[PDB]
Amino acid sequence: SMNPPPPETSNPNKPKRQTNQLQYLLRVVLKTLWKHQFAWPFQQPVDAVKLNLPDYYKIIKTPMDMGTIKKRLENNYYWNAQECIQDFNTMFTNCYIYNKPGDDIVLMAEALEKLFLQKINELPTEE
Ligand SMILES: CCN1C(=O)c2cccc3c(S(=O)(=O)N4CCCC4)ccc1c23
Repeated sequence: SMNPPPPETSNPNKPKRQTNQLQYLLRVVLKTLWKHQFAWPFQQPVDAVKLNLPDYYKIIKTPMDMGTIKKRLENNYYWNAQECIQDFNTMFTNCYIYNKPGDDIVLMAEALEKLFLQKINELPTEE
């Protein structure tokens, strides 16, 4: 039983920008989701060894999680808000792929995804 290396949070050869929207994605969007009662399963990479989900990384090949997202934001990893929104989308999609409608974890993800969409419906203007 082996977890893979977690996604990178720094990369010196990737272009980065400090954007008004990206600051909002950390200050408001991430930080708010993080405090939700259903946030905890998503706050770190899936440890398939601890959770005894040995088939997880047999199935999920582009893992993502809010802890990785938060580190990427704090580390100025992204060029634009769409890159970071894509990571959120990968996180939710992975959960929907591995699990089935009605599972507790899927109900948690559905609730978080709706809050996430509410929060990104309106982003600060790329002044
Ligand atoms: C979001 C990533 N991710 C999955 O795809 C997934 C599948 C089955 C269980 C779990 C757990 S758990 O065991 O702590 N759990 C919390 C609620 C249900 C059970 C935490 C995080 C998980 C899973």
